[PDB]
Amino acid sequence: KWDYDLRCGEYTLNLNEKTLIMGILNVTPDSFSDGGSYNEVDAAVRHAKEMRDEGAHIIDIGGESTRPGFAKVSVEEEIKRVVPMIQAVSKEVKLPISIDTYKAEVAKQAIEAGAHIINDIWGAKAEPKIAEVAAHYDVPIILMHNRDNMNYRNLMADMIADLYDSIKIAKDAGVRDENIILDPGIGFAKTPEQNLEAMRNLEQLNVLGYPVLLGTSRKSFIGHVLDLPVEERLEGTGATVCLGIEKGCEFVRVHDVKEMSRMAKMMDAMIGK
Amino acid sequence: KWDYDLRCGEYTLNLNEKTLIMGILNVTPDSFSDGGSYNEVDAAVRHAKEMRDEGAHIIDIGGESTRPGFAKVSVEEEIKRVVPMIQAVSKEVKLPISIDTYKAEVAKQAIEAGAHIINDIWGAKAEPKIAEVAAHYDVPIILMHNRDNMNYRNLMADMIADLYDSIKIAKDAGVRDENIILDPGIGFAKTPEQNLEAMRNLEQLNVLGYPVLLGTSRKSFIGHVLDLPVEERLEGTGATVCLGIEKGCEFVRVHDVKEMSRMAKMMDAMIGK
Repeated sequence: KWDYDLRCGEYTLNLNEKTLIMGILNVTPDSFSDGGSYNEVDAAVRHAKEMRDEGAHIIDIGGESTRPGFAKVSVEEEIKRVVPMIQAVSKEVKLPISIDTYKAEVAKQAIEAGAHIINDIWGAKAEPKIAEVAAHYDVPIILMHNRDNMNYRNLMADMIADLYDSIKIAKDAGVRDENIILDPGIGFAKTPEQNLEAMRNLEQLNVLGYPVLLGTSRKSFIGHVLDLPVEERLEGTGATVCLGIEKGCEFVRVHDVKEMSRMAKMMDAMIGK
Repeated sequence: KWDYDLRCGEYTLNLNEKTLIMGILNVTPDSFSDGGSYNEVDAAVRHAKEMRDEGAHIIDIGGESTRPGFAKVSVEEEIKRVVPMIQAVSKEVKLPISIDTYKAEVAKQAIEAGAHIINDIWGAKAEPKIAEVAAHYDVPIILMHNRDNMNYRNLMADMIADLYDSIKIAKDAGVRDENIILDPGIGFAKTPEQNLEAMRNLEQLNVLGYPVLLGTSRKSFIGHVLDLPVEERLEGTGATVCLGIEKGCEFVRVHDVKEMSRMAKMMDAMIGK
């Protein structure tokens, strides 16, 4: 299916042998410091090691500007927090690292500090220069579907249009097809019912011809269906991962690495991946 | 899709609103007695109550002749064991009950004692009279794919042929289309690789026009894929349930009711069931 591998500097990810598991690392910020402290970075490192041990192929690192928190915090402050995490994790965990930011300057620093992949929840629409950063360092970029409203004429057709606008921003800036990954942005700019509909029709994203990353871990729409709180969302996350893999997804972005990684492996055997 | 409901005497199961969860009850036999003892029947009742509380729609009860044990034990002995379980569970748990037997005489007793559905792992081929029993009491019968060898020319085509031979035995005896359910007999008479292939092509069973029950809970082929023992098979069972539901299955037969029931509900929301 994929006649290339994803090139991540020192690491290389094969897109055909198995669904790739991206493990979610959120910063736990120390109060009393703007970042780089022992408790903070060691908590990040320890968690990356656990996820590596549990089958994660990628460690995804987010500062405070990004999901789930969305704090109004400067690029100056975000760098003092996010860079020390990347330096330590990249040194101590032999796995590619993605930086979960929409900010061009943060992406740049994160890669200088050792990050291999860019993960943008705004699909290069919040800060287009991020695509230029991506183009220059020659790294993979994940363009997630998002927008500032839920006014859809035809959900899927609009998602594909919206995504394609991100592909065009990325390609105009010099990003090669091989460094583009798409993400349907489940849990963003969608009603619960639209989240379900997006999941039901995920296979449509495949006609754009790029690898697809699915990120449904623990999200709210699972709670809406099961009437269950965030810490009891394992089975529902599971379902979404399984359905995603059946519908052709190459990556899933998850908090519960042990469990989701086992489900992914079993799905792969069944569908013949 | 289904223009009828499954009629189970006092209970009625709708085949369109949701995937129906069949909870597995295996007898724990008291040594020192041939059945009906307090410890044995109360353990069965307590377990049926838990599964009912955890979202099971059907309680499936098996004596010693059936899976997983396969003991060489008489119909006289099997009845003294299985009947007291059915009497107590039917009285104390307001759920339809299926009797997991291939034996015509056991099926008969089990229904007289209060069982509502027959679950035959031999598809009415080990004891054809079981279809006559089914026809007479006018109850649903589950015909599982099985055979005494793995000599397949074309797995799926043979399964469908084999199943159709069971449909013909059942219909000749007077069983109505509406009381026939099929089961692909995953984990029976199949290599691990054939089990995976059957799962990959499950949607083909739908052309026969009958509801399909899937029973993959904790089975060996999941262990073969994950290299994991029976008690760590939750994620892998999960995958199989999810894939089955995506492929149109109406029932799943599971040990871990809480978990599988949550996954089923989420799958249903996503595929629009």
